[PDB]
Amino acid sequence: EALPDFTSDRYKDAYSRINAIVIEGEQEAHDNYIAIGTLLPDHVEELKRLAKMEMRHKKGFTACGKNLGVEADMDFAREFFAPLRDNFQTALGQGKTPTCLLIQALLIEAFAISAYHTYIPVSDPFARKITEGVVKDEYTHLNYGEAWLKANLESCREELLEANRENLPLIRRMLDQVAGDAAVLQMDKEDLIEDFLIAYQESLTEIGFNTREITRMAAAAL
Ligand SMILES: [Fe+3]
Ligand SMILES: [Fe+3]
Repeated sequence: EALPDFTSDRYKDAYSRINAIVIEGEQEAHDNYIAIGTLLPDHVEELKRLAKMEMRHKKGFTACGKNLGVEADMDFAREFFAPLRDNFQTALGQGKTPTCLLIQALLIEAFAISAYHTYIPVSDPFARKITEGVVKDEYTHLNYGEAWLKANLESCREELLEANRENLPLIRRMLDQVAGDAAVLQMDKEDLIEDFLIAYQESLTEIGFNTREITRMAAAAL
């Protein structure tokens, strides 16, 4: 729990990768909400609003890197998201709204929430304020996904179980891949996992899944 030395070569190196992941994630989130507008034309003005929030998030996190004198490793970041991005693209192409929403509005928003929650107490004063701004918006995004999936659950149960089976392991893999750099940032991987699972389980509960269903799903991470 002691704060890192934000000025060290060790810290900056780790930050170059973690910062890039966040910046790429925010851009992809923008792109994803806009793409979901093609599937839900009647939601376009709300999705545009969510997409605009993501660009604000991206600008803020970009400024966090600049503030520490770090250059973001964007190639690393693009590779990091590729497996999940490919799955989102595949679902979009097939018109699989429930899967697109599970990927972006549940899994990724829960991952971000957990990351940002865990980062705040060990963040530098500039980044801390930016990150504290963003976490409220994550709940808005989660709530948007939750509401649509809740309203449509009975037509998409099976697809959501499939989407979870395929994509939850990818979040696990991402956590495994980021954990070393996150530890340099004084973030405990066990905190990241706990917060992610709590957020995701709470979203599934809101949508209408029962305890047994959620347990069977969280297990897919296997
Ligand atoms: Fe965001
Ligand atoms: Fe978001």
